[PDB]
Amino acid sequence: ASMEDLQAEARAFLSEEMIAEFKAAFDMFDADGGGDISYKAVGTVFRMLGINPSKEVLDYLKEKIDVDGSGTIDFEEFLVLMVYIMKQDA
Repeated sequence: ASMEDLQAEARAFLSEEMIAEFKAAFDMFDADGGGDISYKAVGTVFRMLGINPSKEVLDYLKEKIDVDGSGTIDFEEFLVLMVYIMKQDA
């Protein structure tokens, strides 16, 4: 599914308890301090919440760092990444 499709699916596939939980590690790692964290920081979010991402996904944030320079990712992007992570999880 395309990321645009994942946007809509994210809140429907995931639970409210889930999106609120992922936000916990996200909001504490606020780089811009408004709805955005660093791409390098988001990788740690998974580790703190006990989530194991995929090597291709981990590479996905890193490549974005080089394109954005600042290195910031939105909550939507962050939370949308979780969709496929959970689909392949367990």
